[PDB]
Amino acid sequence: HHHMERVSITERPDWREKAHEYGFNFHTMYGEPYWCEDAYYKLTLAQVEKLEEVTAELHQMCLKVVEKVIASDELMTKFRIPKHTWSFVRQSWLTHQPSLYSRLDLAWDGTGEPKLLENNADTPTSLYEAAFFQWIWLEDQLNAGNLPEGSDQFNSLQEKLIDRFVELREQYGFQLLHLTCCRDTVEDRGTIQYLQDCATEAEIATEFLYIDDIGLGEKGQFTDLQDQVISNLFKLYPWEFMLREMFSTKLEDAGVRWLEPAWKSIISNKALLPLLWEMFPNHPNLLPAYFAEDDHPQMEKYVVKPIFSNVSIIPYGEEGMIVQQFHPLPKFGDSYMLIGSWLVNDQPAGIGIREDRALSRFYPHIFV
Ligand SMILES: Nc1ncnc2c1ncn2[C@@H]1O[C@H](COP(=O)(O)OP(=O)(O)O)[C@@H](O)[C@H]1O
Ligand code: NI
Repeated sequence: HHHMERVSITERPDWREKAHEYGFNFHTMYGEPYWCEDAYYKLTLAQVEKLEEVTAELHQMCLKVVEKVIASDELMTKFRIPKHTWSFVRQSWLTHQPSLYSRLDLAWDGTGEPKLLENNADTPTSLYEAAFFQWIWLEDQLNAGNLPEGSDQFNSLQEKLIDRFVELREQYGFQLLHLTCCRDTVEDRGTIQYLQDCATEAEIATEFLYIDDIGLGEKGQFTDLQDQVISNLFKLYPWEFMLREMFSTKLEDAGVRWLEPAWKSIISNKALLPLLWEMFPNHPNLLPAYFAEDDHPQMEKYVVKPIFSNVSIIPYGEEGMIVQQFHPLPKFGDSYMLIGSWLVNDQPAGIGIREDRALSRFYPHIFV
């Protein structure tokens, strides 16, 4: 029993070439899901307003977590933030460094309350499909008459991303934005090029360069492929790796503003889950979660997750682990379904639906 349905649909005949034409590599890579459109998910307006409401509040609840964590060496330690980066992460929060985006993982089928599994607040995947590709899919399958006549979609990602980039340029001085990722990863997924086009629309000058193209200047500044100073850098590379990398002590004095900013390392951290539960006990959209090392109430079945990264249900031990009450994803046919609910800064911007056979695939949605 669900209050959303998975509706089979006839695939568009030229969607693979539409992807190729837009520079979208729809294949699975580095956690990016494989696009599918032999089906779509059908929601109601009520469900979407609910998702929006919950998404905006959960985001505010996450900012409260950061505020508390940043102010106690104890919590910065329980969050495994490397001590030699504490000043870098703290100053990033105390100077109010701006955020571009986040994606909440929400378990929900329309029944009961949506539950926060995790907040992908650093390098969330499936951006292109959610913002752009599934919107073209909607426009197309409407014109082909394969969707109900009043079909809409919970998706303002592109509009909000461009408006956020205008905000960054006009009020935070982001005139030139560098964009970067690891060579031989997701540069041809389409994410970097799509965000670059959004920044360009917002009249931001952009430059792409690979992680290994970044140079270390004489006074510690980071420099691009024209040996010029990098002031603002979008990265598709997680803080969990960067804060442990060889020249991470250079971060504090590099003179670079980052998207996502360093303080997002605290939100995009599984330790978020116990802190949310302690600060907001029995919140309707939270699950019981505790640090594994702590004396905590016993749970019938739960999930163990690392504080820096494989999830399992009850081999990992206690140290560096959180536990969270098990809450099964809704099953549609042979697959479990998960909602990915996007934020642009603090503004809910819509959802993408993902499926997997195991407790891999992205499906479009509509709402009526
Ligand atoms: N509390 C939970 N109850 C049931 N399933 C869960 C729970 N937490 C995570 N899962 C399952 O594990 C998968 C990965 O968990 P997640 O916290 O999203 O890790 P990752 O950061 O690797 O995506 C989720 O897609 C979901 O299928
Ligand atoms: Ni082509």
